[PDB]
Amino acid sequence: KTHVQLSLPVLQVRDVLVRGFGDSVEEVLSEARQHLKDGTCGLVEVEKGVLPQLEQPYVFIKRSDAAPHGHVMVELVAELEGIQYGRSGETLGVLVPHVGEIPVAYRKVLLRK
Ligand SMILES: Cc1cc2ccccc2cc1O
Repeated sequence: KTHVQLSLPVLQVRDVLVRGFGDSVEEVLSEARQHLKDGTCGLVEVEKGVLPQLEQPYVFIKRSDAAPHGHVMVELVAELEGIQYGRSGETLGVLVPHVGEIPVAYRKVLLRK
């Protein structure tokens, strides 16, 4: 299937133990997809002061369309030193590894793989 319904744990940036997916745009998009597939991916909602507390390159989920079954359709866009790889809609948040941190909510998405 081109898309997958996921419920992502929403984490507070100060709880996150592993603050990115790796060291290159291609690596972080790769790792993000593997963590999504394995159910070990979290979401941090972007506010003032969040991104400087996480590691570049960043992996964003962005709204890909204007919401089947409660799930917003999203796709992955990476960012390194102010350059984005992909073009999409509004940021829903930044993806990070999940290693058992307690979430504040769950965000239902329909993810383009
Ligand atoms: C991102 C992503 C998620 C998946 C979930 C279930 C099965 C396959 C998947 C492949 C993917 O690239």
